[PDB]
Amino acid sequence: SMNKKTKLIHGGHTTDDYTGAVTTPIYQTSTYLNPTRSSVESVIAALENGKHGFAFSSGVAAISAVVMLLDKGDHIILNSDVYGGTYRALTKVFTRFGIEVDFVDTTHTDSIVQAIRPTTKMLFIETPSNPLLRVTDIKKSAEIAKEHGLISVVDNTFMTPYYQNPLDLGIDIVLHSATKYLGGHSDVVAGLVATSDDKLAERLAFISNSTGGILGPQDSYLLVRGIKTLGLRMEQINRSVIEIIKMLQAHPAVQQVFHPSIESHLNHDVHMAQADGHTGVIAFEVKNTESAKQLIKATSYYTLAEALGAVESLISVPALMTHASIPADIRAKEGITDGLVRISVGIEDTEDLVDDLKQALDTL
Amino acid sequence: SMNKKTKLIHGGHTTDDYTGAVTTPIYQTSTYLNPTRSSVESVIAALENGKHGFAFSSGVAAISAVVMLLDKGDHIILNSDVYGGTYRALTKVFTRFGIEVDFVDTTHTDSIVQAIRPTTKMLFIETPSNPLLRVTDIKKSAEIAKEHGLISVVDNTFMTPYYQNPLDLGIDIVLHSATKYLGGHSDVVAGLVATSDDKLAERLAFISNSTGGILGPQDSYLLVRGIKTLGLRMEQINRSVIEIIKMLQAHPAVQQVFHPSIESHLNHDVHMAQADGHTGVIAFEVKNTESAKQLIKATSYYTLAEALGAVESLISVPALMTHASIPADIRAKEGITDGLVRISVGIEDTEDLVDDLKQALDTL
Amino acid sequence: SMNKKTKLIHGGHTTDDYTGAVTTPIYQTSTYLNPTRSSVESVIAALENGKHGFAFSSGVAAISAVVMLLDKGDHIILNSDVYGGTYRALTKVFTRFGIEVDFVDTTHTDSIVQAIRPTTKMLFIETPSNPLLRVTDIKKSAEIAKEHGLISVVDNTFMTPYYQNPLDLGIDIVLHSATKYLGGHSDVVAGLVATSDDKLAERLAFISNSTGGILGPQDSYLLVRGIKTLGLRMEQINRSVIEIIKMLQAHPAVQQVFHPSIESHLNHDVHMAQADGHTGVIAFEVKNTESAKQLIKATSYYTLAEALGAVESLISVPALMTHASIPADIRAKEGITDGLVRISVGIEDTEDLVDDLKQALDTL
Amino acid sequence: SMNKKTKLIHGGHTTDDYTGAVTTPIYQTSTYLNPTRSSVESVIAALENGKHGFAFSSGVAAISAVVMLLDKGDHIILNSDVYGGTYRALTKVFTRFGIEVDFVDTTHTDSIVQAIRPTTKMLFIETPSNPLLRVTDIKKSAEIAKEHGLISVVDNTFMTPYYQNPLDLGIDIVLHSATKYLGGHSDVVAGLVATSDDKLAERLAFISNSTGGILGPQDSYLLVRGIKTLGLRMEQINRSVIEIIKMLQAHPAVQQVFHPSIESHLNHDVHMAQADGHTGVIAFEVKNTESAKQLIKATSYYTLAEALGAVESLISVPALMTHASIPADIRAKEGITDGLVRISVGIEDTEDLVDDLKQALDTL
Repeated sequence: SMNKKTKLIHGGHTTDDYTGAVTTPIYQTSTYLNPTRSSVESVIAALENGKHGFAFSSGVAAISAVVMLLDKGDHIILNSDVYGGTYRALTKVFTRFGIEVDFVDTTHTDSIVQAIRPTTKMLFIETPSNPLLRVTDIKKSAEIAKEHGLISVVDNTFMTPYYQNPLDLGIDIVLHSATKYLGGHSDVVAGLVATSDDKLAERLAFISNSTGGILGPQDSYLLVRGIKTLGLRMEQINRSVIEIIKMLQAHPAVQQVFHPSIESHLNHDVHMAQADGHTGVIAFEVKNTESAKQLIKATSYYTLAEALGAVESLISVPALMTHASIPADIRAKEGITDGLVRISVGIEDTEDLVDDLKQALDTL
Repeated sequence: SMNKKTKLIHGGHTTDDYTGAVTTPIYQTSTYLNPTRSSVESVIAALENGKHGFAFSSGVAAISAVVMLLDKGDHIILNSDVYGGTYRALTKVFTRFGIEVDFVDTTHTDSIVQAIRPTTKMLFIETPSNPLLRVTDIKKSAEIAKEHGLISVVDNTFMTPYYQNPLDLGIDIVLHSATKYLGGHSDVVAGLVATSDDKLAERLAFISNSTGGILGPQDSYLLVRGIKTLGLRMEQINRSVIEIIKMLQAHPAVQQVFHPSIESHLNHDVHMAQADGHTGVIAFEVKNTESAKQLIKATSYYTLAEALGAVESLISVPALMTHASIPADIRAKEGITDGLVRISVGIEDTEDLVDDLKQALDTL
Repeated sequence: SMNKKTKLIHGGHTTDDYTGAVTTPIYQTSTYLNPTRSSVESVIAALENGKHGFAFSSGVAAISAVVMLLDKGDHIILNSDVYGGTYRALTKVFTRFGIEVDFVDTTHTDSIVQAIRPTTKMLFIETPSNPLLRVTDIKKSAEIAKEHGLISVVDNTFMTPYYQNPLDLGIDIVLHSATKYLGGHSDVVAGLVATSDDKLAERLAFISNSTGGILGPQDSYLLVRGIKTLGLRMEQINRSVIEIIKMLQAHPAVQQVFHPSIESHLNHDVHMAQADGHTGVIAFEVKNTESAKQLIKATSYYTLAEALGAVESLISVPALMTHASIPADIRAKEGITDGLVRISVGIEDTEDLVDDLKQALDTL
Repeated sequence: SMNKKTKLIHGGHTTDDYTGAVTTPIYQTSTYLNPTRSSVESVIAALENGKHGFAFSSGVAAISAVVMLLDKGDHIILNSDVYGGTYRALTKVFTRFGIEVDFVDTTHTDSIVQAIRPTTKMLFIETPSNPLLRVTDIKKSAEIAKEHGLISVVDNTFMTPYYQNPLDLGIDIVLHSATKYLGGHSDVVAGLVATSDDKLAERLAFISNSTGGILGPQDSYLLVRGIKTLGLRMEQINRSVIEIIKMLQAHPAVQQVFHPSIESHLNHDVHMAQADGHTGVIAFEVKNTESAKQLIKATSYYTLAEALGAVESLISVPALMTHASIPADIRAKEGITDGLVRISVGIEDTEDLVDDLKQALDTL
C-alpha cells in the first residue's frame, strides 16, 4: 500500500518511543542495568520484506557469518565470477575449515543442478555480478534450492532493496555490502543481512554473538540516515545510467557495453522480471590500456577509485586494479580486457555526466 | 625510560601530523583516492611492547580472528576455567570447523605438557581467570609453547597492559576485551590484539581483512581517549581493592575470598613475579543465595550488572547470572557456590566503597 | 558551467588532502600544536556564490551574530511578519542593548524607503516568510540598501541555495537555519552565513570568535553530509508541492491556499524572477479549528510537528502552536485564522502524499 | 555524605531510564513529536551544588550569555587582570551595546566597594586569575554583592568544581570553560554555567534559547564522559604541582614563582579557606626570552601550546603568545616579564615531569 519512496521514510522503527525524537538515539554504551543497531536491523528487514535483520561491521563480515551456518565437509555453490572479498574469504579462509566451494556459471540455472553434490548445503548468488554484470534467475534458483534442501543466499548489493527483493522470490537469506548504495555517502563500513526464516535467524544471531563482527552504534546511525535518501539517489542514478548507455553505444571509441538494461545482454528479460530498475555499475571497452588511461585523465567529474555506490561518480580499470592479480591470458578469457573500463554512476547532473564522459571519449 | 603514566599520554601515535591536532581525527570515511583505527592499534602495540596492533569490533571478534590462525584438525589448549564468550565460541562454533579444544588446568604448567598432542598448535591462557581468579605462570607457559612449536596467546584483559605485559615474557600474541578496563567507561565494544611476530601479524592482517570484524572509527576514537586515563583508573581501583580485601577477610559474614593479592592464593608468588599490580575483580562467599541477594540490595554504591572495568563499581552473583546454565552440582565442584559474589571495583572514593560494602555485609 | 546537482557533490572542499579520504575527517579536537567546520563553511560559500562562510550552533545564533554587526542606537528594518526565533531575539534581547527594530511590509519595496531613518544601518528580509509565504523583491531591496548605505541581509532558509541566491542579486549577507532543509534529516541544529564582502566577513569572524556560538565538528560533518542530497530532496519536494497544490485548490473543504507558485499570489512574478523553484512549506485554510484537528487525525503520512525541512512530511496549525500567544483578534487581522493549516512537504511518494491528504480532507 | 570521587561517578543523571543504559544516549536529533545536553547540565549543577545547569558551545558563549543578563547602561566590575576571551568580549563587543566595564584589583575586596556605581549590576571574578594566579576572596565578594544588590559571578575554570565551589560561598552564578579541565582531553569546546537562583536561571534559559549558543549532543556526551575522571586527573595533577614547585623554588635558574600554594603568595590563606586543592597552572621567571626559548626546546615531556587542562603537560611564554599584543613596558608593569614561563601540569608521571623540567632548567 505504501509506495516505495514512502516506505523508505516510514518503514521500520527509527524513532524514539521514550522522548518522541524523530531520529534514533545513538546508544554509545556497552551495559544495560543495542537499540541503535536494532533500528538499522529493522530497517533492512522492512525494506527487504523479511522478518529479521542483522548488522555487521562490514559486508565481508556479513558473508563470513552466513558461511558459518555450515560445517566442515559442507559444500557451497557460487556464481562463477565471484571475486574480491567474497572469493578470497571462501577460498583462503573457509576452505581451511573444511568448507568446500564450487564456482558455477549460474546464468544457466541447470548448471546449478549439475553441480549439486550429496554434501551441498548452500547456494550463494550475486546478481548482477562484478564487473561484467551477469544476471542469474533468482526465482528459479530459489526453487532449485528448495527442492534440494539448500539454504539460498543472494548478495543484493548492486540492486539494493529499492529495485530487487530476493526474499519475495523465495530466497532464504538476502545480504548487502551496506558500505555501497545503502549508506550511499562513502562513510560507513557495514554489512546487512535479512531473512524471514525463524530458525536461520536464530543461528545467525548465535553466530553473530559468538564471533562478534557487530556494527557499532555510530555507524548504525549513519547507515539508517543514508538509507532515507536511497530511493532519491537510485532514481537519479538510474536516469543517468540510461542516458550514459545511449551515449556509449553510439560512440565510435567504445566497443562492448555490459549492463542488464541492454536488450542483447544475456538474461536481460530475466533481470526485468525480477527487478524494476538498474544498478549504477556499467562496464565498457575502449581500445587498450592506454586509451583507458587517457579517458580517465580526460574526465572532469569521474573520480578514480575502486569503490561504488557513492554520491560521486567513480571510474576504474578492472584489469589494472581489482583483477591485476589474475594472469593476463586468463583475464582475456573471462572478458576483463585491458581496455575494459568500469564506472559507478553517482548523483551529479545527468547532462554533466553524459557530456563529460563523451568529450573525454572524443579525445581517444 | 618513560615511566608508565607518562607512556599512556605520549606512547603510540595519537596526534595529527597534517594539522597538529593533539587528538586523532575521526576518519568517518570508506574510500581514499583507516587512520583513526591505526592510531588505536599503535597505542595497544606501544602499551604491550609489541610491534603490531589490531583492533576488532569486540573482544569476541579478536578471539575469533586469533583462533582462525589454525586449520581443521589443529588442536588448542586453554585453561580449564574458560567460560562465557570464549568457551562458547570455541566449542559451539570452531569445533564445527574441525578445531579441537582441550581444557587444561594451567595453574600447574606440567598439565600443559601432558595435554600436548601431535596436532596441537596453540596455547591460550587467561590469567587471572574468571570468576575465581586462577593464576597461570606466563613465562613458563611461553617456554613450553616455544619448545613445542605452539603459538602462545594470553588474554590480558583483567590485568591490562598497565600491570602485566605477556609479550615481555615471551608470549606470541596478547589480546584484550577492550570493552572493559581499556575503554574504561562502559561505552565501547572493542577487542585489541598485539604481537611482535611479523609473520603472525601478516596472517592476522589477512584474517581480519577477509572476515571483516573491524572496529569502527568512532569507537577507535573513544577507545584511544579512555586509555589516556588507564593508569589513573587502575591505580585508584588498586587502592580500593587492597582496602576492600582487608575488610572482607575480617568480616564474620564472609567466608573464602578469591584474589591473587592474598598470600595463600594459589600461585600468589607467580602473579607477583609477572605483574606489578592487581585486577579489580574480586570474588567472595557469603552464606547462601539469600544472603547474596540481601547483600546486593543493601549496598548504596555497587551496581547490579555482569560487566566489569567500568568507572562505577559492579556486583553480581555468578551462580545466578553468568553460570546459571551449568548444573548446580557441577557449580559446586568448580567452586561457584550459591553464596559466591563477584565485584568489579570502580573509581569511587575508597572509604565510601569499603564502608558501603561493610554496612551491607553487617545486615547479614 | 557545473549544473546545480553536480555542484552539490563537487563544490567546496569536502575531502582530506592529507590521506585522500573522500569525506572530511571529524576533528574532535580543541588544540593544534577547526577543519571540519571550515569544510561546511566552504560548502555554504560555494553554494551561495559567496567568498566567506560561517557556521553557528543554531540559526538563532547566526542571526544573533549578524545583528551584533550593529551598535546601540542603530536601527534595523525587517519584514512585518517576522516571528518565532528572530522576532523574539530582536525585541526581547537586542532592544535591551539599544538596537532599534522596525517591522515593515516589504512586499512593497517603497515601504522600505519610507521607514529609513538617519540611524538605520541594516535591512533584514525573509522571503518567502512564515507562515503565509509573503514574497519580497530581493534585487530591489539590495538596490535600496546600497543607495542608503544599509547592510542587506536575506534569511534564505525556506528556498535553500538550490533555488534562490541572494548574493547574486546584490545582497550583502545571506543566512540559513541549516536545521531545516540543508541538513535535511532533523538531526543537526546549525546556522550558516555567507558573504562576499571582506570587511563584513572580518567583523563576523570577530563577533563569532568573541561570543562563541560555533558549530561543533560532529554537527559540521552531518551538515556537509546532508547537503549532498539537497538537490535530490528539494526536487522531490517540489514535485509533490505542485501536485498537492492542484489537489488543494480543487477540494471543496479547502479555502485560501498560500504559496508563491500560485499565479494570484502577491508578488508571484517577483518570486519567479529571483528563484527557479519553490519552498516545500504550504499553508491553507479549512473551516475552523475543529476541522483542522480532524484533518490532522485523518492523515496517515503527515506527522504532527512544528519543524520543517525534514525527510518526512510535517503538519501543524499555526494558531494553536506557533502563534497561540498572539491574541485571537490580532491573529484574524494577520490572516492566521483558526482553520489555517501549515504543511512541510517531505520526500515520500508524491501520489501517496496527494491521496493521503485528499482522503483526509474528504472526512471533513 | 558521598565523598567527592564517588559524587563524580554517581552525581547527576547520566543513565537512560528507558533502557537502563549506563551512559547517556546521544540524541542526535532536532525534533520531538535535548536529553544529552540535559544530562551534562545536571552534572555541572550537582558538582557545584547548584539547582540549574546550562551548557554552551564555548566558555566564551557562556560568558556572553551571563553578560546579557544586563541592559545598556548597566555596569560590571571585573578583576583587573582579566584578559583573553573575556576581556576582548566585554570591551570590544558589549561596550558597543552600552554595557560599561570597570577592571578592579579584587585581591583587596574594599577595591570592589570603591568601584560600585549607581549603575553597577554585576561583579565578575576569576580566581585564581591568568597568568599570575591572583586570588580573590570569594565569600567576601559574595557578601559585598548581596549587600549592594549585585549579581555575583565566579569563573571557576582553573579550580574546577572538584576543589572550589563558589555557590556554597554565596555566589549567584558559577561558570566554566569546560574546554579545559572538565572535558580534560583537549577534544570538546564547551562552556558550563550553574546557579541556584530560580529567577536568574529563567533569564539564562531565555537568553540561551534566544541567542542559541547551545552545546551539541555529541560534545555534551564527551563532556560528561571526561568529567567522570575529573577527580583522578586533578589529584594526579596536584601531586605533580606540589613536587614541581619544590623543584622550581630550589633551582638557581628560576626567579619568582607564582602559585597560590606558596605561603608568601598574596592571599594564600584566602585560597586555602575557599578551596581544598590547587590549579595545575604555574608561572615562573627565567632570565629572559632567550632562556625561556631554550628551556622549552630542552624539555622532553612539556608540549608547546597555549591551552590548559589537557592530559598532557603544556608550556608557553605569555609575553610571546597570549600577551604579545600589550606594549612591552606595560607588560613589565603587570609582571608579564619576557622570562615569564607558564606551564599547565598534565597527568604524566610526577617524577618524569619533575626531572624533565629540572634537566631542562639545568641547560640554562
